[PDB]
Amino acid sequence: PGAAEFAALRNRWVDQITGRNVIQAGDPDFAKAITALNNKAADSLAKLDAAAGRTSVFTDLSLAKDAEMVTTYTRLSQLATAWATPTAAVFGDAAVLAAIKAGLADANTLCYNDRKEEVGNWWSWEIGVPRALADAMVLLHAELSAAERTAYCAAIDHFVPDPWLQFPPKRGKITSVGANRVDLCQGIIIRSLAGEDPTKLNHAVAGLSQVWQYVTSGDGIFRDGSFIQHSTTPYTGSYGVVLLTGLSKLFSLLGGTAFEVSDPTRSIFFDAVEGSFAPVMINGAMADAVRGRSISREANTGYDLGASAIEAILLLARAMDPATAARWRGLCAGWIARDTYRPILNSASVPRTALVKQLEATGVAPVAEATGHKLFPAMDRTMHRGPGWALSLALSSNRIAWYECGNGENNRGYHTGSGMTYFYTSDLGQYDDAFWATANYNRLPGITVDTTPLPDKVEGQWGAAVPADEWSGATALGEVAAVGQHLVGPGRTGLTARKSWFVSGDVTVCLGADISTASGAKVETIVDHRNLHQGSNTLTTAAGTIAGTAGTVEVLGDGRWVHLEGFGGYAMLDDSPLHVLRETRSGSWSGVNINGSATVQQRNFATLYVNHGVGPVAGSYAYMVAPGASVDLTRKLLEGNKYSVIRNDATAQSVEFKTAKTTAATFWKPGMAGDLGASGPACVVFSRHGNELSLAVSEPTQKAAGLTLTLPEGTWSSVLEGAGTLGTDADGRSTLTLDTTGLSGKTKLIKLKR
Ligand SMILES: [Hg+2]
Ligand SMILES: [Hg+2]
Ligand SMILES: [Hg+2]
Repeated sequence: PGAAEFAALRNRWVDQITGRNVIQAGDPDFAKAITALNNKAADSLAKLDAAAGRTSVFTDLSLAKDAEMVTTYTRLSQLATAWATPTAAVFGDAAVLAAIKAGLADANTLCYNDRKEEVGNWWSWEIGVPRALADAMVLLHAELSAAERTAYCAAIDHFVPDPWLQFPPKRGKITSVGANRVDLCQGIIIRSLAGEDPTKLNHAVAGLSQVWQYVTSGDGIFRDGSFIQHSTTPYTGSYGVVLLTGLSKLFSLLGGTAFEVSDPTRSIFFDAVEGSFAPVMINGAMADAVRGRSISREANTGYDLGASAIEAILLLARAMDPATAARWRGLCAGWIARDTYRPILNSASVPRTALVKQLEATGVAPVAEATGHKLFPAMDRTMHRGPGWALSLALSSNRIAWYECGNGENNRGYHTGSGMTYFYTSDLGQYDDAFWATANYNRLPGITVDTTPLPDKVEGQWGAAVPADEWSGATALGEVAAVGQHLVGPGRTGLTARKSWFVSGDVTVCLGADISTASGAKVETIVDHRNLHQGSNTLTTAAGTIAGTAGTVEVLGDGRWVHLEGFGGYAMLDDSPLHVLRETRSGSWSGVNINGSATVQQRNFATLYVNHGVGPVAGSYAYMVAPGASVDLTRKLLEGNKYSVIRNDATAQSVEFKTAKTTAATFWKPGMAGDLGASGPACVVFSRHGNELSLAVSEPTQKAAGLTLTLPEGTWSSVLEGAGTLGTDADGRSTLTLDTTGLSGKTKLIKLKR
């Protein structure tokens, strides 16, 4: 392959990034996209430093700050994009071209060149600048000199000699993985188009393959669909999206060329659309639980990330077999149609607009989010759905960090892994409308929490980023899931708690046991901490209303239920007092992210909690949540033994669902919970149907070779489905022995016959 093939690829890349081939005359969304492009370009031009011997390119960006050096280069690539977009205000404009070139020249001379060693964040030098600079080089190819292209390739090759690796030489270089691998490879692939380097191009394409190879520990994609980055953080929703975006663009660019991605194992990446990404998409937003430090970003939200995922999936759909293309497009049409809160076309690029219009033209119907349970044991995350709600649980364990912070971002997120219960609903903005600027980071929904204040950036014993806990894990059978977390508190307080969740098609039962701490501070468990936006949403009880006065906490009656207007119901399953607080909270994004704006956001919250007191001894809680329940349905929750607490202690926690005819349990120690027993740590859900017993079981430590259940519901003679060995115990009970070697927390489904 030669000059003609490289010119075609540069032109394909310019087509992709401008949409110049696909702009529709008179389409109002394309018109708004051209406006947004024009407004940004004009903002950047007006901010140009026009001075002789200027030491910056823009008056508001310092080249000595590595982040602002990146922004200097993305502004320049944006300007070059606009300059190349038909109908844009600066399209083909000579003065604008001159300004872009002078900007690239001066940034190189002053800062970003092959004689400069990196200072500050490696990512700026190796990913931020090279992707932008390379785009600019490709957009401006006809206008840039041989000398300019040489200098700019020399700079990129100096900082990124091999995109399979990262870090400046001073540091020891390590293998780049996941999102970083994709981004490094992208920068080199586009630079290789500008410099017509097939050797570098081919190496960089080959580098992509590692990112979709299954792993069994640490960074990457797991067979259960989990995606981990930063070694110990669930990351499908942010880094996973970066990966997804870059691959979509690169696969599209190279397709049907001499450089096309032909690694047949890329099917693993395609399988991740449904296996990894779709289950953590919620009405257009990536779940906060799988987006790590990005929750602290005012302008990199769950909806921003979901919209990026949708763009990518639509782009990838073009190359798939008909059935898969249609399935992906139907998933996307649903994520778009249900999202009336941040509609995808508002502020969309020209390329994104084109893909969303293309989707609308297929006539593919929106696909609903399926009810039920999607478990991700490798990353300590579960998803659960019913009509009108999605529950996302955020756990932590000896595999999964309490939280991830860095670069000034998410330093306060230390409780976000302490058993959070995110209930996503038709309140589409619940977690987006300045939630992370205003929420009480010590009273996040669902958590158990030692009230000891923790410093920003706190770590555990000996600098540990992961709790040395017993296990976190889950299983599910049909409509019911069992999830457990042995919580070890962050910040060396000595908090311990056994938290479990039993989730049906409608209601979530939350049990807690064995709670104590070493700090001397009171411990709380948070039934909810719920954004009311600017509302005065009523809290209704058997006795009338509660918490009518902001700032004055009240204790619930013996009615034991409370309904929150606009949300649903809560009910207590023990005698713990429930404290109910209506509160107005304020904060700026600058309080949670070094880059956040100073604007103060003020939001109303409803906060419902149990106080375990100071020095609890085997403290406990038991409550349930009924998203979408009316007042009348909430009043009825505790009637007729519908939700039965079978056991709630340091041995086991278990609930029977009457209507579902299903029982769920977590075991901490060998023992019985009602008529089910386990020989060690386990999650179990079981249901009898006539002469058959169905069970789901997991071995949640991920380290035991075997597990034996003592079966409920009498005698069992045969194993119809799944693997396992029946026996009988000393008391005449049937037992089921499982070989759990290497199961990695995955569920075994078993069906037995009488
Ligand atoms: Hg610099
Ligand atoms: Hg070059
Ligand atoms: Hg941290």
